[PDB]
Amino acid sequence: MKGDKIVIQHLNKILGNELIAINQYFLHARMYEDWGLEKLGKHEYHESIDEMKHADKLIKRILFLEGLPNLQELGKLLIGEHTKEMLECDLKLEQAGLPDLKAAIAYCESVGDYASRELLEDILESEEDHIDWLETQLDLIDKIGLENYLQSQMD
Amino acid sequence: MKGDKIVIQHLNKILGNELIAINQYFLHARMYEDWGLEKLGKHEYHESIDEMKHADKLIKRILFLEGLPNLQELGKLLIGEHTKEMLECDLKLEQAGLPDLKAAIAYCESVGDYASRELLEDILESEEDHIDWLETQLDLIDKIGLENYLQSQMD
Amino acid sequence: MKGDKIVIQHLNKILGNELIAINQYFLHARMYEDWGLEKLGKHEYHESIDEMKHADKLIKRILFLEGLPNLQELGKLLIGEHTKEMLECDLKLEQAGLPDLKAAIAYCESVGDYASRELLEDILESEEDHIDWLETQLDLIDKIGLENYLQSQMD
Amino acid sequence: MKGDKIVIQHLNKILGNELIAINQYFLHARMYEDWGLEKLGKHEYHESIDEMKHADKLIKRILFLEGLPNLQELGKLLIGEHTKEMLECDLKLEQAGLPDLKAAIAYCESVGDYASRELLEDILESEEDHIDWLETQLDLIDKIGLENYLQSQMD
Amino acid sequence: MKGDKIVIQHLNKILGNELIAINQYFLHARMYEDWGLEKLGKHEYHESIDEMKHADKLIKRILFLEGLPNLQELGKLLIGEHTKEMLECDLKLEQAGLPDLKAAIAYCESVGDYASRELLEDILESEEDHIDWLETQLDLIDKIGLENYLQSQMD
Amino acid sequence: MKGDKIVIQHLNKILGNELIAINQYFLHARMYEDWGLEKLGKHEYHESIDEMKHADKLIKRILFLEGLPNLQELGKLLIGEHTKEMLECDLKLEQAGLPDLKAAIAYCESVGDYASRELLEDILESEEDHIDWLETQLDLIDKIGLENYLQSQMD
Amino acid sequence: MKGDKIVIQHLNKILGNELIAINQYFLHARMYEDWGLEKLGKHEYHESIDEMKHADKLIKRILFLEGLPNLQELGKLLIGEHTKEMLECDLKLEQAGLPDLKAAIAYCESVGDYASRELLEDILESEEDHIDWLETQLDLIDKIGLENYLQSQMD
Ligand code: HEM
Ligand code: HEM
Ligand code: HEM
Ligand SMILES: [Fe+2]
Ligand SMILES: [Fe+2]
Ligand SMILES: [Fe+2]
Ligand SMILES: [Fe+2]
Ligand SMILES: [Fe+2]
Ligand SMILES: [Fe+2]
Ligand SMILES: [Fe+2]
Ligand SMILES: [Fe+2]
Ligand SMILES: [Fe+2]
Ligand SMILES: [Fe+2]
Ligand SMILES: [Fe+2]
Ligand SMILES: [Fe+2]
Ligand SMILES: [Fe+2]
Ligand SMILES: [Fe+2]
Ligand SMILES: [Fe+2]
Ligand SMILES: [Mg+2]
Ligand SMILES: [Mg+2]
Ligand SMILES: [Mg+2]
Ligand SMILES: [Mg+2]
Ligand SMILES: [Mg+2]
Ligand SMILES: [Mg+2]
Ligand SMILES: [Mg+2]
Ligand SMILES: [Mg+2]
Ligand SMILES: [Mg+2]
Repeated sequence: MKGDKIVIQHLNKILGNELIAINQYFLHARMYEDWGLEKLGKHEYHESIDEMKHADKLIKRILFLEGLPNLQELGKLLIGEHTKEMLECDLKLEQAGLPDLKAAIAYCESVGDYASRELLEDILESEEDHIDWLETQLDLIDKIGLENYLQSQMD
Repeated sequence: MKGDKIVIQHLNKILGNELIAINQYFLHARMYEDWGLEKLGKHEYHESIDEMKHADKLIKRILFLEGLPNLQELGKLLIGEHTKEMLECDLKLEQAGLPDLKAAIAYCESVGDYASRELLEDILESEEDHIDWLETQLDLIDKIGLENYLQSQMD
Repeated sequence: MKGDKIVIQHLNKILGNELIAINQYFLHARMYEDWGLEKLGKHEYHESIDEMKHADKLIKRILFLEGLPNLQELGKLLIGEHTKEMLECDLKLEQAGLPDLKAAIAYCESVGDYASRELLEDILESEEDHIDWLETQLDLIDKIGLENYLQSQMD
Repeated sequence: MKGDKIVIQHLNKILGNELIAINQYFLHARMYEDWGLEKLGKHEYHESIDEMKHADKLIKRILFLEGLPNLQELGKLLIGEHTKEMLECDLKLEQAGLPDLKAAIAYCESVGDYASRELLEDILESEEDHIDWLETQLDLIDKIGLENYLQSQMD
Repeated sequence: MKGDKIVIQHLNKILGNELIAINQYFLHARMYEDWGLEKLGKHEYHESIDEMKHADKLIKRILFLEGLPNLQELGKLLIGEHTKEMLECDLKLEQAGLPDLKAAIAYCESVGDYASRELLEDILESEEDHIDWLETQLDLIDKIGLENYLQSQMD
Repeated sequence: MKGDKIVIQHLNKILGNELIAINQYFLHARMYEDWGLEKLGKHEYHESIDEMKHADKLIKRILFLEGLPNLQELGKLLIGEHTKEMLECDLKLEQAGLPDLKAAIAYCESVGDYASRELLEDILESEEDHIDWLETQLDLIDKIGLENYLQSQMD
Repeated sequence: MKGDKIVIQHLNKILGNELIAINQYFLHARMYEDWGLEKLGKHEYHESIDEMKHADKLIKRILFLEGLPNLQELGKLLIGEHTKEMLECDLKLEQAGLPDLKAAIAYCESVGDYASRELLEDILESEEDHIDWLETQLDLIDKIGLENYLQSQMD
């Protein structure tokens, strides 16, 4: 079904952000795992798989609207070197993506592409959950201390 | 069956206390939950459903005694900002209420409303348990330390 | 994540509404239960837990948006003395509440707080169903008569 | 297998009636359920489904006989405003059809379409059961009074 | 609950379209099955049912909104003579109604009937799925040839 | 019980028809089976066991009516050499028999042998089904092509 | 454990190749599925999930050898517009990656990094299966024909 050209661009924009979140979280995930931070690793891993599913939904939607998904452009990944940093990189990421999503949702409303809007709304709801977990981890670190926090993430 | 007017005034009195407890603990529960303090949040949550059961019992008792339950008044809520403060507020709350319960059990005895006395006695035994747990946490905080005590409340 | 101050203000207001419903429906529930009107008390009981869930969702959303939930203020409960009056009071409360829900959804739209909009929409759809049942009963009372209606509610 | 032009003409006619029954009963079913008359609702709902299986039987027989089903035209639709009237309108229709079926069975006999006859015969027996139930409901209203009948159709 | 006259007017309009879908899909389904194309028949049969659930949702909304469902008027019916055309007539219908759903959701939003909106919203997502399947069948006919496509729809 | 002499002559008549069908379909079945046309062979096989059941019914009916079943005469067998021919032969066979069945049902009616009429009516309804399937295959052959139609009959 | 700088450069290179395939196979996969070619889509999907696992194995190896996995560089994706081209694009990828794996294995052998060589041999064996499958589908297309091949890929 022929979709809106500008709507397809927003979708590709959102898709671009997702592909980045995918590699960054996967790498981070395997890093925690490599440090012996199993709990932290398993959670970062799922965050990765979620982003993969977001990418999947977007791709399918774009194909349905008769557009061309763009998996060719990979933006700058924000890799960290230590836990507190990695958390803050994922946070910067998730945040930087909110303006694009709300701008995409707002555009779909304006052109009557309500299904795409519901799609982006779901993903959005999911992005706010990640942002929440992340903030919580950072607060937890300041509350119980890096040593205790990292001990809690082993196994 | 028409009950003693003063006994019902007492019941409504204690009822207002519980209603406060309900709100205070539910907010504290969602706050812990929100800070990622799983354990604390779960306990405070139950303490809350507990107070609801207490309120429920009094309501029924009042209704039976042919009085009018007062779910209209809600006293000051002692909301803490950080864990130790929140625990102290709940303890202070559970203690300011005991005198009233005892003054009520004492009264039922004086006018022979033995059944209402058994109701309060039960609510009472629970209250000394809510207080027991609370006092325990406060002492743990001083024995293992806040950071350690918080850490252990995470999962 | 810091949310819109006006959105949180809206949310907090709706929270007060729910808290009112909880108490009103709970009293009505125990009253029906107290008159031997099992069916009615059972339903009213559920309508009450429903409102408790609503309140819980708003609280959590408010906390996430980093605001202070208000379990403190409690509005005027509309208590009835007889079945028909009790149904009216509840319908009245559920209706004098919609304008606020809609004014809030509309607001979230204006500031792009789409996730809060979804929260409100859900409880909104639930509210129209509470209103449906209520109206359904009121009309029923006039179709089969009060005596028959009450009889039906006993068992 | 080419069948008699006139036999198919009857089949087509019978079919229009079913399509009418379908919509009419479907509307009464939702109306009943909208008023809170579960018992009446479910029955009208199933009767609606019954009429759907009837139409389905005809469409197939017609297609097989190499004719063109006319799902296009829909005749008058006796919609009622109250139970009593809705029950009567459903009985008028359920009767205004009998002749057609009876008339169609006689026709099939005269031209040797025995298979079409037995098929109609079946819808015919079923229709006499839609009528028995309807006439019974109306009589019941007399024997126990409207408000009583309704009270029975609630749950 | 009294709803907006214009919103109920849209709902009523949307409802007519579904009733058409129901009949057109049901006829095609029997035709397919009559020719021996089981797969095609089974799918049209399901799409026929889907449309019935759509119409049922509207009817309830309309009744709840205190309007009068119009099961009476039935729009024209795009009947096809062969698969290729039958598939096209069904795609046209699904597209000649998509705008209405879009036009209705926009209306509900402008007058605050958020509940009706989410209801149309769903039928809408579903209809984009009916359309995706139809477009796919047509494209498949191209890529593999009518004879192969039909051969694959047999068993 | 002594039956009508003409009714029995009819029964024996139709009986001879079935016996032919039995042989024709069994040979056609083993021929398909032999050509590796699994599906066709299986269907033709059942159509054959069917005709056996028909013959069985008539035999019993004749025996009851106190007549002598004639399994002695066997008419011309229409054996095809290739698929389409075989289908046409079976169709031609199933059609030359219908007039006789109808002429027999008609006769039973005239002499009041209603039970024998029900027997024929059933055999009749099956016959229009054997014809339905056969006509379907012939049309499929012309829609997807012989090679394609044969291919699909292999497994 | 510190690994050989060049072994790591090789590992990073293979990783880059895997990362390309992931996206190419995932886009091709959703494309087949968007066209209704379920068989093909499901296969490409799995081959894509395979590359993901491959990349995962390398990421881990690299982290263990204390190097920095590079998920930032993304080579040129070869995306086709129709099945045959898409199959040829993936085959080209696999082939263009074979030299690099063999080069890497050979280097690990020259510096005593046997565990890294073992890992690579495994991925190598997996890559020859993808190739065998791709070459086979292309041959299958020549033996039976695009129309038939595509039909076979439908379900
Ligand atoms: C007049 C005050 C209230 C009364 C009498 C009341 C009573 C109850 C009762 C008896 C239950 C059943 C619990 C069980 O035994 O499993 C319940 C459940 C619950 N209450 Fe309350 N409640 C009150 C206020 C509140 C408030 C203000 C909140 C939130 C701030 C709340 C939130 C809940 C929740 C979430 C549940 C669990 C519901 C579920 O089972 O899914 N309640 N309440
Ligand atoms: C236009 C108004 C119609 C409405 C509102 C309606 C509604 C429904 C609903 C809600 C169901 C049950 C769906 C499920 O749970 O699976 C149903 C089933 C069905 N409908 Fe309709 N329908 C309509 C018209 C028709 C017509 C005109 C036909 C035939 C031409 C038809 C034939 C059927 C059949 C065969 C079933 C399945 C029955 C069974 O499984 O026992 N419907 N319909
Ligand atoms: C174009 C980007 C990618 C897309 C669209 C994608 C999509 C997916 C999807 C749909 C799944 C299934 C999710 C589930 O049901 O659990 C999956 C699984 C997985 N992905 Fe990705 N993925 C991508 C990139 C990656 C990358 C870059 C890696 C690793 C560096 C990766 C590693 C994995 C793993 C390990 C699994 C699960 C494997 C298993 O099933 O055992 N993915 N991916
Ligand atoms: Fe995401
Ligand atoms: Fe995210
Ligand atoms: Fe510790
Ligand atoms: Fe208590
Ligand atoms: Fe307590
Ligand atoms: Fe509510
Ligand atoms: Fe409510
Ligand atoms: Fe009927
Ligand atoms: Fe009927
Ligand atoms: Fe629809
Ligand atoms: Fe549709
Ligand atoms: Fe036979
Ligand atoms: Fe036969
Ligand atoms: Fe690979
Ligand atoms: Fe590969
Ligand atoms: Mg939504
Ligand atoms: Mg926070
Ligand atoms: Mg009493
Ligand atoms: Mg035919
Ligand atoms: Mg008969
Ligand atoms: Mg109503
Ligand atoms: Mg398409
Ligand atoms: Mg004998
Ligand atoms: Mg290490």
